[PDB]
Amino acid sequence: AHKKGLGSTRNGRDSQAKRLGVKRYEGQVVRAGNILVRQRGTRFKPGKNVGMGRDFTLFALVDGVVEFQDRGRLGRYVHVRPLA
RNA sequence: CCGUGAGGGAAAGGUGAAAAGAACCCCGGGAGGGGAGUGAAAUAGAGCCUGAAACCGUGGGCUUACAAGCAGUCACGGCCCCGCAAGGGGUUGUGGCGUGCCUAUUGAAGCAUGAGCCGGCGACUCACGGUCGUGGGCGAGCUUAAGCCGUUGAGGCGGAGGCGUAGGGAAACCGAGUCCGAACAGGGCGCAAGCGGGCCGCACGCGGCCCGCAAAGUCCGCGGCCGUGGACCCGAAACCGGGCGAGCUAGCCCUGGCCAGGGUGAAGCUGGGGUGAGACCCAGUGGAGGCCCGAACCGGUGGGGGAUGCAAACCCCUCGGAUGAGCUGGGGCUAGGAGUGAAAAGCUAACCGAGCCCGGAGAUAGCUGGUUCUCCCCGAAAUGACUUUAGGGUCAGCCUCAGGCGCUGACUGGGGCCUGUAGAGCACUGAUAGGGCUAGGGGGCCCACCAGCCUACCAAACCCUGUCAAACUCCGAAGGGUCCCAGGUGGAGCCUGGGAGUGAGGGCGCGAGCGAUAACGUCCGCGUCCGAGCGCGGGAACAACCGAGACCGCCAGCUAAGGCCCC
RNA sequence: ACCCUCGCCAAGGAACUCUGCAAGUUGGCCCCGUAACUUCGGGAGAAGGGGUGCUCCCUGGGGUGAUGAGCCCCGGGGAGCCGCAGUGAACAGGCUCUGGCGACUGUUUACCAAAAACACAGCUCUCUGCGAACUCGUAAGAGGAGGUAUAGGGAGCGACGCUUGCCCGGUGCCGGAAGGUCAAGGGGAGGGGUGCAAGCCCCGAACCGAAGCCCCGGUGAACGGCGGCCGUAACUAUAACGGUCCUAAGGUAGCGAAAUUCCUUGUCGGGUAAGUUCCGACCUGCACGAAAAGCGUAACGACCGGAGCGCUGUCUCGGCGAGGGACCCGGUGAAAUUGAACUGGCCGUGAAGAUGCGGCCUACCCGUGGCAGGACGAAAAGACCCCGUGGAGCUUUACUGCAGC
RNA sequence: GUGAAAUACCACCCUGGCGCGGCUGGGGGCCUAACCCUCGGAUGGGGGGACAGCGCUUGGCGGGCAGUUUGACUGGGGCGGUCGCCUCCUAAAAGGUAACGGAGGCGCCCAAAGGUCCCCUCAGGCGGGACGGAAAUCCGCCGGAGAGCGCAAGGGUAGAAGGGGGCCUGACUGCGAGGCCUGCAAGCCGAGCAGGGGCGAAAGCCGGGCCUAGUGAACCGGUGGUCCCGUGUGGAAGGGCCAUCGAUCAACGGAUAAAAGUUACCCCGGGGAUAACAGGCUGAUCUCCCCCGAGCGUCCACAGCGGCGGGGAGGUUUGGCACCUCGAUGUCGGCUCGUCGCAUCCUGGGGCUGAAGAAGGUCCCAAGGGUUGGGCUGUUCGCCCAUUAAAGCGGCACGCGAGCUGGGUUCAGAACGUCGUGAGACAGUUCGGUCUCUAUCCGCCACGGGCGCAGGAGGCUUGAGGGGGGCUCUUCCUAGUACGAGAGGACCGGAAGGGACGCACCUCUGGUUUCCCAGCUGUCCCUCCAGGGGCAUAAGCUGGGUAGCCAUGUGCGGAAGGGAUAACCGCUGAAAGCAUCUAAGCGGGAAGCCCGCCCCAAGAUGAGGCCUCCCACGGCGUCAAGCCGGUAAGGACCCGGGAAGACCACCCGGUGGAUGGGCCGGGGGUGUAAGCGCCGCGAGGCGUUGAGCCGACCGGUCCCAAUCGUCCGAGGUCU
RNA sequence: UCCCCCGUGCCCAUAGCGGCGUGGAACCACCCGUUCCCAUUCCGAACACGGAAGUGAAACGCGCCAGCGCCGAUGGUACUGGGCGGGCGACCGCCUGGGAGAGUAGGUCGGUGCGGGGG
Ligand SMILES: [Mg+2]
Ligand SMILES: [Mg+2]
Ligand SMILES: [Mg+2]
Ligand SMILES: [Mg+2]
Ligand SMILES: [Mg+2]
Ligand SMILES: [Mg+2]
Ligand SMILES: [Mg+2]
Ligand SMILES: [Mg+2]
Ligand SMILES: [Mg+2]
Ligand SMILES: [Mg+2]
Ligand SMILES: [Mg+2]
Ligand SMILES: [Mg+2]
Ligand SMILES: [Mg+2]
Ligand SMILES: [Mg+2]
Ligand SMILES: [Mg+2]
Ligand SMILES: [Mg+2]
Ligand SMILES: [Mg+2]
Ligand SMILES: [Mg+2]
Ligand SMILES: [Mg+2]
Ligand SMILES: [Mg+2]
Ligand SMILES: [Mg+2]
Ligand SMILES: [Mg+2]
Ligand SMILES: [Mg+2]
Ligand SMILES: [Mg+2]
Ligand SMILES: [Mg+2]
Ligand SMILES: [Mg+2]
Ligand SMILES: [Mg+2]
Ligand SMILES: [Mg+2]
Ligand SMILES: [Mg+2]
Ligand SMILES: [Mg+2]
Ligand SMILES: [Mg+2]
Ligand SMILES: [Mg+2]
Ligand SMILES: [Mg+2]
Ligand SMILES: [Mg+2]
Ligand SMILES: [Mg+2]
Ligand SMILES: [Mg+2]
Ligand SMILES: [Mg+2]
Ligand SMILES: [Mg+2]
Ligand SMILES: [Mg+2]
Ligand SMILES: [Mg+2]
Ligand SMILES: [Mg+2]
Ligand SMILES: [Mg+2]
Ligand SMILES: [Mg+2]
Ligand SMILES: [Mg+2]
Ligand SMILES: [Mg+2]
Ligand SMILES: [Mg+2]
Ligand SMILES: [Mg+2]
Ligand SMILES: [Mg+2]
Ligand SMILES: [Mg+2]
Ligand SMILES: [Mg+2]
Ligand SMILES: [Mg+2]
Ligand SMILES: [Mg+2]
Ligand SMILES: [Mg+2]
Ligand SMILES: [Mg+2]
Ligand SMILES: [Mg+2]
Ligand SMILES: [Mg+2]
Ligand SMILES: [Mg+2]
Ligand SMILES: [Mg+2]
Ligand SMILES: [Mg+2]
Ligand SMILES: [Mg+2]
Ligand SMILES: [Mg+2]
Ligand SMILES: [Mg+2]
Ligand SMILES: [Mg+2]
Ligand SMILES: [Mg+2]
Ligand SMILES: [Mg+2]
Ligand SMILES: [Mg+2]
Ligand SMILES: [Mg+2]
Ligand SMILES: [Mg+2]
Ligand SMILES: [Mg+2]
Ligand SMILES: [Mg+2]
Ligand SMILES: [Mg+2]
Ligand SMILES: [Mg+2]
Ligand SMILES: [Mg+2]
Ligand SMILES: [Mg+2]
Ligand SMILES: [Mg+2]
Ligand SMILES: [Mg+2]
Ligand SMILES: [Mg+2]
Ligand SMILES: [Mg+2]
Ligand SMILES: [Mg+2]
Ligand SMILES: [Mg+2]
Ligand SMILES: [Mg+2]
Ligand SMILES: [Mg+2]
Ligand SMILES: [Mg+2]
Ligand SMILES: [Mg+2]
Ligand SMILES: [Mg+2]
Ligand SMILES: [Mg+2]
Ligand SMILES: [Mg+2]
Ligand SMILES: [Mg+2]
Ligand SMILES: [Mg+2]
Ligand SMILES: [Mg+2]
Ligand SMILES: [Mg+2]
Ligand SMILES: [Mg+2]
Ligand SMILES: [Mg+2]
Ligand SMILES: [Mg+2]
Ligand SMILES: [Mg+2]
Ligand SMILES: [Mg+2]
Ligand SMILES: [Mg+2]
Ligand SMILES: [Mg+2]
Ligand SMILES: [Mg+2]
Ligand SMILES: [Mg+2]
Ligand SMILES: [Mg+2]
Ligand SMILES: [Mg+2]
Ligand SMILES: [Mg+2]
Ligand SMILES: [Mg+2]
Ligand SMILES: [Mg+2]
Ligand SMILES: [Mg+2]
Ligand SMILES: [Mg+2]
Ligand SMILES: [Mg+2]
Ligand SMILES: [Mg+2]
Ligand SMILES: [Mg+2]
Ligand SMILES: [Mg+2]
Ligand SMILES: [Mg+2]
Ligand SMILES: [Mg+2]
Repeated sequence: AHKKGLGSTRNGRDSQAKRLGVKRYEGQVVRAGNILVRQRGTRFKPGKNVGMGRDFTLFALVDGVVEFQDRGRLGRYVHVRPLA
């Protein structure tokens, strides 16, 4: 029988997964309120017809379609062009 | 029958209508038989109706001493037996193929569990509630309970009462509304039920009778599941109550008995010495003692033997005590958290860390085991979250059934983005070898403070050449995710409800961790098989490797993997 | 064959083995003669020897008679005889030296432990003033005890000898009229509910209210604690000597690799040809120590160790003999176990150890006496281990109660 | 003047103390009459005495007792660690994703670090700069973000979320379309409407904070409001609703308001879901060999060695894993009995040597056979003693407990040290402690029975194929010679002895010999003396002792010899005009291999061979047995026996006979019988006398017994 | 329509940085002042106001260059959906789709709408 004293650790704790990311991709029809993106920082700037919540939480406020737009060094966006 | 006792507690029924129960003869000591006789029957002949199976025999048919096996099965052949025949029955000589049943498991022929064999007993029920479903009755309603009257396998009556017809509010309360609110803002519960439709009074009107069974419910029957009950059956170690036990053992009380023979020779006495008397020294006597040796007796030291024993503690040899804290008969007392204990938790009626019996009692058992007829359709799980949870559970995932919805499913084509792995690359964060240049610092020529000069040492920052990274990224695929439009009629999908089981997984491939890039290792990810395909072919044999999804039959055909010299 | 119980054995003589386990040796009686040590009783059966039959002769005591003979009972001296052998058979200690542990005789785990365990005389502490304390019991009552401090109860140690240090901080026990806190109850400033009111109901601050704990002193043959760390003497080492502290204080004597020593077969010495044991020492005591006593001690022990002598079948190393079985016949006639069996070897393979798969090898059918490697042989639903929100016994400054005070 | 502060006088009061008095409490003392105890029985006398006892109630102490609690995870369990939340990675470019994987944080804080309006832009690099480090604050360029943002990390960010200033409190109330996330309930984003506000000219923005941790369901209660309910009525008490409070319920989905240990005195239910043994897988560790050649070896890498490092094999170590076995796979050491491997301790062959010889070293070939006795410890192992040719290393469930032992270890007792308050405990010690007559199958050793072997018999045989056995030392002669300065000291060949072992044997030596002989004791008996018998073991004791069986005793054995080979050494010889053992062909060469030697053996169904015997159909089916009863050669049965033997078998006899028993002779053992005579008082001693008795052995002799008989068994299938 | 300038957006480096031109007629800026609205942590620097002598110096606008920055092929690899194989293993190969990053050739000192003033 050999079980010499067994060492120990500690750094064995992690955090809960937050399921962040883009929740609605361009072309998708969305009602007002539908929280499109749900990032942490400003990865995606609020576009026309879009609203930013406490946590930069992007959400549409107009019943229409979705669509992004890369402005280069101006940061990406995500406006919901109205179903006109 | 068992136990001292409380108490436990069996087994065992059948001649025949009628004893008519077998006179008598024969073998025999008898038993038992053979005749005779009774009877419808005696293989109804006496523990006798019927009398199965295991088991034991006698006779016959086939067949066996060079073969080897989960005992069979498929194929021919021989012998025997039926029938006219075709055909069939029994046996088994060769050949081919073949890893018991149950259980439990990731996995069993398994050298894991259970079973000697046969027969008989042996486990998912019942009551009342609940929830679905279903066969009926009546339905803006339905229905009685106790009890009464009747029957004597006759039903009636009985509206107390219960559900249902209004939802809301914590409530007062209001009401198709209501609750929060100041609010005709909002919002949470709520409601908004006709008719597929024959007929027909026979208004150019459908009334409304009718209808499914609803608006819509109830009642009764049946079935599934749930709750409370022992709630599928068997099983604890234990807990508690009332009793029975000291004829075993422990301790004390009373009253009686037993201890061959020897050995040793305490104190005392007496005598002789002794001295001034004494002490004291000698003998002698004496007969003390948890004294000695050793039978009885009481012990149980070592060894052997015994080990389904002579024996549930024995036998043999050898040992301890043996006038003592000794041994022993009879009569008595103390007992279950109690007694007793020269103290081992010993002993308390052959298992005492808490006696035995009966009772609570069918204790509880998230554990183990077992769970009995046939066929047909579908068919899992071994994951996640939480759990005094981790071999148990609740919800979800996956299975199934009923009803509803009807192209929405998996998969695929075309669009649009979402992303930072592979790879690569240093621009960031760090790591990097050498070289250049160059703050310093050893230190060096030193004209000595004013700098200075040199240095195959140390050495920043910075540039050049070479690289490194899961927690680096200037960059970045393949793919993957999702939405839209299209294909796609599948034991596809979606919605509502009834029944689950599963929450130990395993091997292989690939992508990571751990490990020591060891493990038939371990932990996740996708996939796939096994599981449940220990069904079939290949791989010598072999759950998961290659082939391939077994409804049944065929003395037909083409193939798969793998093969094509013989086996 | 083998097993039991018994007999003998050449040469050796413990080389056997955990161990002289077993067996043998020795064994009665008489006479010589016996060591250390000692509590002067012992150790004494210490050891170590010698004698032991029978015949004849002589002779002394006693008991009974009678003082005599007989008959009994103890002796003393002489000669001689025969065996391998004279307690001629049976009953019948092997001895010694040295340690440990208990004093001694004794008691105990009925059925694996007889002991260094219990007990024990003796020592100390403590309670009890007698309706004693304590024990049983609800109570009455009873034991204590028809006892009374030279008694009882409880506790530890355990003859005897020399002794039994240091620390009272904490726990316990004894004593304690300062103080802290604390129950019922008392007391009621003040406040409340209702009544038209008198009222009737309540709440409630000061303050007064027991043991208890805290506190203060004592107490060790009360529970207990006695670790360390620095400095220091004519090499070196050591430290009589000083200092230090979270605690209260830091091991006095005596013992010591011990029933205690991890390192360890410590290191010296002894005994042996050779010694992890043993004996005597040293002291680095992992982790002795004074009454859960320290250190000794004659005597005692079916206790445990180590050595010698003796003698052996223990062994080298077996042999033969005997009897009771085993074997065969007649009689009688069990058992655990058992899925069924038509039950072989090797390499493999397989849930990792197959008579049963594969390939090969071997192999006529059926018994009888033997052996014990396999049938993961039998027996017992592993006593170890883990699991179960299983169970019991026991402990305490775990919780919560209760008796008792 | 001193002091912090001033004193004559005047007061209001405070501190503490003493008196006399109300309020409330304590503790004594005396009394007797309740209660208690006592006196030769007492309506009474003593003693205690309102205490004690006893009732109700307060608080206390309280393992003496009772009921219980003492978590989970976990590469077994325990010990250690951990348990909720946040960041990054692992995570395989959506989301999610595990491990006792890798690395860090949280259990707060801010009234300004909040709302809004208006301004401002950093860090560093290089210059130049009073104290000024290498960053204080300045000035000038250059600098898109590397600074800053309360704290971890990440994301984000100057077109501000950063830095400053002004008013402010939206860190609102009533709501809340629509979503993210999700088992449950929780978490999260939030436009928009209403009420009443803040800042801005206005557009507008404000329902805390750049963002992601800073947290806790329910239950039970507290405090404000509510006016909702309030037990006949009214009011109250008490609830409800709204708001808010008390959680290291941190084991962080939270069992009770309330909880630790121990068991070797232990018990049940389960598990090979899970540890200890053995096996299995693996091979880090272990053992072994190989590659490289620093560098040692006077010189020289490789005689012998081998730095740093590298590649392997084995599966005997210590482990890892947790795969069969927990309705049981007995565990260390010894004994017994073997058997295998070779990585060889000895012995046999051989290469190189830093090999003169002798003795070594090293490597290659080679297990055929060997591989000692003791002291110590339970030991394995080791250390010693004395030897040896050597005192090999491993495997077989660390071989072997239905084979033995039980000394070590693991049950109950007891003690030491030590840990614990304790009960108890300790890979610490110490003494003690029940290891189960029966073998069914396989396997193994032996012995039979049946049938077969294609006529039946009685003999003798061949040997396919098995088994046994294989050892080694010393001395002498070659020759004190080759070799060697010397000391020492061989090969090859040839002898004689040993040791262990094996088979057989009993002449000898030495055992045993259970009644062969003698001697002896006690007792009972026959028959009194004498002479005898039983018993004192299953021999009473003692001394002897044939046959048989035996070792300590005796004789033999290992071979010799032939053949093929290992390493190794060559001949001839190309490819490659040389060289080369190789490619073709040929040799030499081991205790090893084959055969030789001893033993078994034709169930060698492949059933063999040789010699000799007896042979016929006689009655009867499918006409050579497919058939019956006598037969034949022969064979059993039965009997007498046996150095044969458990039984069976095998061998020898059976009256034509020496088989056993007896009798006779001889061996052989006892060691002078009885009786009688002589001497002695007697025990005894002479003599007759090597007498008597007398198993098995070597033989004679029909005296007794193997009387007499019976039953099987050919008639022999095919070209 | 066409050049120049002034405001504004889009594209977000081939849209810039840095050198070298040049421009003021107009617009713009610098300036002249700062009594007044308004100001600075202190400065009219910056905001702000009233102006108009001088100027293009600054700043800005518009050209020029490739050196830094940036952009960046084509080929060929890497890697990889899917399919099929090899090695004891560490790993690796063929088929079929997709297909980088670096590197090289080379590209660039912008393009462009709406409204104003002016030739
Ligand atoms: Mg917001
Ligand atoms: Mg009885
Ligand atoms: Mg008749
Ligand atoms: Mg009948
Ligand atoms: Mg009848
Ligand atoms: Mg019958
Ligand atoms: Mg054959
Ligand atoms: Mg045959
Ligand atoms: Mg099972
Ligand atoms: Mg399963
Ligand atoms: Mg089996
Ligand atoms: Mg089985
Ligand atoms: Mg089981
Ligand atoms: Mg079963
Ligand atoms: Mg049955
Ligand atoms: Mg049955
Ligand atoms: Mg019902
Ligand atoms: Mg039951
Ligand atoms: Mg009772
Ligand atoms: Mg009694
Ligand atoms: Mg005595
Ligand atoms: Mg008597
Ligand atoms: Mg005995
Ligand atoms: Mg015995
Ligand atoms: Mg015995
Ligand atoms: Mg036995
Ligand atoms: Mg005695
Ligand atoms: Mg009891
Ligand atoms: Mg009872
Ligand atoms: Mg008692
Ligand atoms: Mg006793
Ligand atoms: Mg007791
Ligand atoms: Mg008993
Ligand atoms: Mg109990
Ligand atoms: Mg009950
Ligand atoms: Mg039960
Ligand atoms: Mg049950
Ligand atoms: Mg359950
Ligand atoms: Mg199906
Ligand atoms: Mg359907
Ligand atoms: Mg479609
Ligand atoms: Mg698509
Ligand atoms: Mg990479
Ligand atoms: Mg389906
Ligand atoms: Mg699981
Ligand atoms: Mg698992
Ligand atoms: Mg699991
Ligand atoms: Mg696995
Ligand atoms: Mg693996
Ligand atoms: Mg499947
Ligand atoms: Mg399969
Ligand atoms: Mg199978
Ligand atoms: Mg196959
Ligand atoms: Mg099918
Ligand atoms: Mg074909
Ligand atoms: Mg002898
Ligand atoms: Mg002798
Ligand atoms: Mg010895
Ligand atoms: Mg020995
Ligand atoms: Mg003895
Ligand atoms: Mg005599
Ligand atoms: Mg007399
Ligand atoms: Mg005697
Ligand atoms: Mg004696
Ligand atoms: Mg004796
Ligand atoms: Mg004693
Ligand atoms: Mg004694
Ligand atoms: Mg006993
Ligand atoms: Mg004793
Ligand atoms: Mg005993
Ligand atoms: Mg009382
Ligand atoms: Mg009395
Ligand atoms: Mg004591
Ligand atoms: Mg003793
Ligand atoms: Mg095998
Ligand atoms: Mg088979
Ligand atoms: Mg047999
Ligand atoms: Mg046996
Ligand atoms: Mg066995
Ligand atoms: Mg009186
Ligand atoms: Mg009185
Ligand atoms: Mg009185
Ligand atoms: Mg009183
Ligand atoms: Mg208790
Ligand atoms: Mg992801
Ligand atoms: Mg992915
Ligand atoms: Mg939700
Ligand atoms: Mg009221
Ligand atoms: Mg192994
Ligand atoms: Mg079993
Ligand atoms: Mg070799
Ligand atoms: Mg030589
Ligand atoms: Mg065995
Ligand atoms: Mg033992
Ligand atoms: Mg023993
Ligand atoms: Mg003993
Ligand atoms: Mg042969
Ligand atoms: Mg053969
Ligand atoms: Mg002889
Ligand atoms: Mg002899
Ligand atoms: Mg002799
Ligand atoms: Mg007699
Ligand atoms: Mg003889
Ligand atoms: Mg040549
Ligand atoms: Mg040759
Ligand atoms: Mg030759
Ligand atoms: Mg044969
Ligand atoms: Mg033959
Ligand atoms: Mg023949
Ligand atoms: Mg004869
Ligand atoms: Mg004769
Ligand atoms: Mg003679
Ligand atoms: Mg003779």
